[PDB]
Amino acid sequence: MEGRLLLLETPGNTRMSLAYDEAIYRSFQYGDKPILRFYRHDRSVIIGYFQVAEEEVDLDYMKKNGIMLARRYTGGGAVYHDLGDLNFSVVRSSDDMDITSMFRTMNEAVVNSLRILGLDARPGELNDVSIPVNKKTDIMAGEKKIMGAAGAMRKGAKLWHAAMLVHTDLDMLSAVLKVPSTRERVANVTDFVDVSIDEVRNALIRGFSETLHIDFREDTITEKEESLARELFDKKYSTEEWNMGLL
Ligand SMILES: Nc1ncnc2c1ncn2[C@@H]1O[C@H](COP(=O)(O)OP(=O)(O)OP(=O)(O)O)[C@@H](O)[C@H]1O
Ligand SMILES: [Mg+2]
Repeated sequence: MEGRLLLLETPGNTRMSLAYDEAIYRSFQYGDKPILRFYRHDRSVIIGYFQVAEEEVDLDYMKKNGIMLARRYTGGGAVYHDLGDLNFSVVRSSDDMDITSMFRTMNEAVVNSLRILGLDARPGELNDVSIPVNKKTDIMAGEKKIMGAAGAMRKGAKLWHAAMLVHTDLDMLSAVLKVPSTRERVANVTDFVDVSIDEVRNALIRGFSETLHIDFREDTITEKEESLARELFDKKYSTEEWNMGLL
């Protein structure tokens, strides 16, 4: 019932940030304390594990506006992040491989969280990874998408991470990601309520704590975890074969 709240970031370096995630996920052993990580990324585009960089983004537009190109451990679509986006991930013990339940429980915690801020949201309905919005892995505010999520599961452990749009540049996001309006399909938490990043963070902290019945206490990353992260970074996340999609 005791948990770890990690306010671990790496702005300026999206690739190292993703490395931390896989690091806390891979070092984790069945029975450890649940982990809740909050973090942000500066202007960058993150694609899923099975994606092909040159199939969702124009490497040129990103070379022009200084958008970092990073690829994550989990599948799913391509997203645009900037400091207006509040990313967070949960790592806990797992006794099965049921993906549907993880997303259902996590989305439940997020809904309870935004309620606290007076924002009534709901999870998407469709079971289609290809469609941009209204997926069961998304959280909707009315008809607009405000949060996207992906995850992975292995024997004894599961990972779930999300990206919520608090005050992100919805135009820019639309411009960088190819789909085929999108702009008209997403929205920021602040379109509904005037709240800061921390307020949304503190809201989610209570939400996940109350929903999951886990007392998350601010903690720091461990040497073991930090080492593995540097490891994952140096040998994968900081390489082109991985970020392009060849590794
Ligand atoms: N920072 C963001 N947070 C939430 N949704 C976003 C963000 N940036 C863009 N989007 C919208 O969310 C979509 C994310 O891709 P997709 O719908 O395939 O799954 P996802 O699970 O939300 O991806 P993530 O898990 O967001 O990489 C984009 O195509 C876009 O329409
Ligand atoms: Mg999603």
